[PDB]
Amino acid sequence: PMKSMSESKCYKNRQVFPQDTNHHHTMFGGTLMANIDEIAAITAMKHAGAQVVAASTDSVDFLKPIKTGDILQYVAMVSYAGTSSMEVVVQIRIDDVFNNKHDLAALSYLTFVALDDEGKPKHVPGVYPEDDVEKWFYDTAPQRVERRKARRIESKQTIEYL
Amino acid sequence: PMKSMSESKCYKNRQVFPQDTNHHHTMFGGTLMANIDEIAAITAMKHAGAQVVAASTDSVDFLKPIKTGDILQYVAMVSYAGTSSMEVVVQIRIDDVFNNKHDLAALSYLTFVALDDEGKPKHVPGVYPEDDVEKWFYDTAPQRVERRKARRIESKQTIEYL
Amino acid sequence: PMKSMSESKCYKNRQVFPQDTHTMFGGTLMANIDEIAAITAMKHAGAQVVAASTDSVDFLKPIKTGDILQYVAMVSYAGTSSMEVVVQIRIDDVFNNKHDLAALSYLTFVALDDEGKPKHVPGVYPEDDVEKWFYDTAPQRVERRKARRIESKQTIEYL
Amino acid sequence: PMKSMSESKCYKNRQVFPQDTNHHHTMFGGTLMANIDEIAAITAMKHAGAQVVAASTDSVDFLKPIKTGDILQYVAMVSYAGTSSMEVVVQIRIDDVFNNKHDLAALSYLTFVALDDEGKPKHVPGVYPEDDVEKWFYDTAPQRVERRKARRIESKQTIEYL
Amino acid sequence: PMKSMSESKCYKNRQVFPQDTNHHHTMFGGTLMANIDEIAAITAMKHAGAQVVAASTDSVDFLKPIKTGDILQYVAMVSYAGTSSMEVVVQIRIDDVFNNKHDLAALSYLTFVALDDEGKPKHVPGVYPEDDVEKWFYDTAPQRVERRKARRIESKQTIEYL
Amino acid sequence: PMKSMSESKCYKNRQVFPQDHHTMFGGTLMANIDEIAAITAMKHAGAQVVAASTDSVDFLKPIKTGDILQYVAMVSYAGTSSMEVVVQIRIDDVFNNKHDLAALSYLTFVALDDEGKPKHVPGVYPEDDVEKWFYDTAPQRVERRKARRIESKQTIEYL
Repeated sequence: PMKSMSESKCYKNRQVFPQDTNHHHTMFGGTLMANIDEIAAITAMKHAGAQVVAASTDSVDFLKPIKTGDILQYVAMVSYAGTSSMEVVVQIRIDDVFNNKHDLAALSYLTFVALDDEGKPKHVPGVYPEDDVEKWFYDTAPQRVERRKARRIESKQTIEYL
Repeated sequence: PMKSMSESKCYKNRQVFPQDTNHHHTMFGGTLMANIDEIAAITAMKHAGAQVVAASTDSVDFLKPIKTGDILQYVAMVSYAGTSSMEVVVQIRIDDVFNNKHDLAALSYLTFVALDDEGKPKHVPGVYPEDDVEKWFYDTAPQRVERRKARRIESKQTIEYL
Repeated sequence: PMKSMSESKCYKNRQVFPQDTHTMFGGTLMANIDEIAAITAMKHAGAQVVAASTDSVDFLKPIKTGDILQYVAMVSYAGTSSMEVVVQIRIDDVFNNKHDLAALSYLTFVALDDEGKPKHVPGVYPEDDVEKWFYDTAPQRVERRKARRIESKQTIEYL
Repeated sequence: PMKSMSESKCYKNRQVFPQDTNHHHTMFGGTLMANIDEIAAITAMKHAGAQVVAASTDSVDFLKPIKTGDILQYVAMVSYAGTSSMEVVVQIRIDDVFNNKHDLAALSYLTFVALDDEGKPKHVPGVYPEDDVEKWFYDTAPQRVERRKARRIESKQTIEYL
Repeated sequence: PMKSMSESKCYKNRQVFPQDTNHHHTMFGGTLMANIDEIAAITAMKHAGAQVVAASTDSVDFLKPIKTGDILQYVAMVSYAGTSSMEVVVQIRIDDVFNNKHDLAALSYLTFVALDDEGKPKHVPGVYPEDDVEKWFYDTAPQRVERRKARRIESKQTIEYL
Repeated sequence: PMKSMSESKCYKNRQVFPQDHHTMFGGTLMANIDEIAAITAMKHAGAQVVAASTDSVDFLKPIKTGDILQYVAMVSYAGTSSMEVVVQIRIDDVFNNKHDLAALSYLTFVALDDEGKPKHVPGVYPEDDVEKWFYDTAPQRVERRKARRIESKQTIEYL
C-alpha cells in the first residue's frame, strides 16, 4: 500500500501576535516549534491510519526572522516511510497577502512512529511524490534518515554514560 | 575570556499538567520544545553577555515517555562556543521525588548566535567543562557542530530549489 | 475584479483535548473560527480587516475529546467593502476517512485602507458545487445581517 | 414556574490584557466570543437549574473597538424561555472608571438547551422582565427566536447537500 | 471624601476549567491568585478613581477545595482606606447554582496604592460599611493593616541583609 | 529526620514577555510563585502536598519587560505536617552578573498521604547565612499564620 505525499498533507494558517513574539518583535522559537509539532502529528496519523508518537525532532532550521503581524502558512508532508516510522517535513512560510508571495522562513523534520492499540509499532503505508517539490524532499530523505539513526545511537551512548 | 559550563547553567523545575498532555496522558512534544527553547535561550545569553538568536534546533530526542503529574527538571548548558555561536545542550529529567531518582526522558541540542546592539554577530567567550558529564558533552560537541554546518548547506540548497 | 472562493481558502487541522473539553467547549471552537475567518478575509481583500459581526455559529454535532478537527474558511459573498466568510468545522475521521460537519459559522468582515476607512474588495465567484451552495445562499443571509444591525440600531438607541 | 430576568443575571468585570489582543492592540473577536459563551452558560444554568448545552451563537455584534488595558463589564440575562430552550443576551460594556461611564461595545444573543440527567431536553422555568431594558430584550426576543428556528432549517438543508 | 464599600464592589462569575486545574482536578493556587489579583485591582481603581499599583498580596487562605467544572463567584470590596492606600478583600465562593447555596472557598486580602498620572502616591476617599458583612471586614481591618505595615519592615530588613 | 534547606531548593529562570504599561502583572508572578513552591514542598515532604495559604507576596521593585527573573524556593520552616516555603524572586542582570530582590513570598503547605490525611515531614536546617536568616525569622511569621487561620475560619462562621 502506498499513499501520495499529498493525501496526508496538512495546512495551517496562523498569524503572529504580540504574545507569540519576543523582546525584538520576533517570534518565540518555542511557539513555532509547538505549532510544528501539532501539524506534523496530525499529518503523521492521517498517513499511518493509527495513533502516532514523536520519536524525535530531527531539526528545525530558522532561516528568516518572523515578526508580529506576520501571516504564517505551515505545510506538513510525509517525506519518508519506513516500516513503522515516518519522517514528516514541515515548511513554515511567511505569507505576504498584500503582494501574494511566500518566503520559506523555517524548515523542520520530524520522526514519528505509528502505534496499534497494543502500544507496539504498526506497519505504515509507503509514500510517493507526485510533483518535484515532493520529489526533492523524497529524494533527500534517505541521507537524512540514516543520520537520524546514527545520532540516536550516539544518543544511546550518552544515556548509558549518565 | 573563558567561562565554565556551570557559570551559565540554568535550571527549571516544572510539573506536567493535564493542559500539557495528550488524551493518552502523554506530554505534548511541542510543550517540551517550548520549554527547552525558553531555558536554552537564557543559558545562551548569560554565557554570551548579549542578546541572542536561535539559529537552529539541532535535535530533540524523546527517550522516555512523560506522563501527567510527572515532575520535570530541565538542565541547560553551553557545550560548545565558537566565534559568534553557542551549542546549548538541554537535559530533561523525570524527577522521582520520594525515591529521589532522576531518569533522562529527553535530550536536546540547540544553536544560538550572540548579537550586538545593532543585530550583528558578537564574539562570545569560550567554554570549559569541570566535571565528567560536562566534559562528555564538551568532547562530543565538535563532531555535532560540523554536522550542523553540513546540514544547513542542505537547507539553502533546499531553499534555493524552492 | 474577481477572485474564486478557492484563492483565499484557508485550512486548520486541530485535535481535541481536555484543555479543550466530553463535549468540546464552545469558546475554544469560536476562537479558532474567528482566527481562521479573519485570515481568509485578509487574503481575499488584500488589506487589513475588522470583524463587524459573527452572524451565527451553529453547533450541529457534538465534538468529543480526541476528535480531529478540520476548519475550512472561504469568502462566500463580497459586497462593496464587506465579505461574508463561511467556516465549516469538520470532525475528521482519519482511520476510516470520513468527514462529518460538526459546526457551521458565518461571519462578516470589513476591509480597511491604511486610514481606517472601508476599502473596496474584489468580488468572489464559486468553482465547485459546495462553493456554489454557499455562494447562492449567501444573499438572504447578508440582508438578514443588515436587517439585524438595524434591530441592533434600535437596541443601542434605547439603552 | 417563573423566574425574573434578574434572578439569573451574571456579572463579569475583566481587564483586557496583551494576551487578549492582536498587534493593533485590539481585542480578539475570538477571545471575546469565548468570554461571552462562558458568562452566558452560567446564566443559563442558574435559570434552568440544570446542566445546559449551547445550540447556537445567534449573533455577536462588534460595535466599538476594544483596546488593551480597557476594562470590560459583561452582563448576561435570560431574555426568552421556551419549553427546553433559553435565549441568553450578553451586553459587553467598556467600563470607564475615571468618569464612571459605560459604553456598549458588543452585543450577543445565544441559545442554550437544558438537559436531563439522561441528556434529553429538560423543561425550564419561564422568564419575566421587571424594568424597561429587560422588557426591551424580552419584547424583541420572539422575533430573534423565530429566526433561530428558521436558521436551523437552512442549517439542515446545508448538511443534506454536503 | 467618602465611598461606601458597595460603590466599588466588583463581581465575577467564572467556571473552573481543565486549563485551571492540576492532575488531581484541583484548581491551581496560582490561577486563583491571578483571578483574585485581577478583580481586586479593578475594585481598587474604582474606589480610588485613579490608576493603582499592587504593593502586596497580604494573604490568600485556601479553605475549601475548588475542582474542575466548579462554578466560582468572586466578590471584591475595599475594606480599608488610608491616605493613598486601599485594602481589598476578595471572597471566592463555590456557587451551587441548582440549589442556590454558596460556600466560601478562599479568602484573600490585597493592598493597593493609588497613583497619580506621574507615578507618585495619590490620595483616595475614605470607605464605609453599610451592612453586617461589610462592617465585619471594616472592623477587623485595623489588625490586618498593622500586620501589613509590620511585614514590609521585615521585608526591608531582609533586603538590607541580602 | 532532617533535610537541609538546600536539599529541596528549586530554581526557575524566566524572561518577562508580552503575554506576561508592561509592568509585570502580579497574577503571572503569583502563578509562577505557587508552582515553584509546591514542587519544593513535595521534594521536602517526599509526599503530595496542598497549599493551605499564601502568607504574603511583597512587590518590592517593579519588574518591567526584558527583565530576566530568577525564582528560588526553599523550605524555611517544617512543623509536624506543615512547611513554610520562602520564594525569592530576583531581577537577574545577566551582562553585569548582579541580582536584585524584586518580590518576596511565603507559602504554607501541608503534606498528605494517599489517604488524604496530614503526613509527618522531616525537619529543616540551614547551612548558610541566607538560609539562617529565613530559618530564624520563620517562627514569628509562622505564629502570625496560625492566628490568621482562625480569623479566616471564624469569618466563614459569621457569613
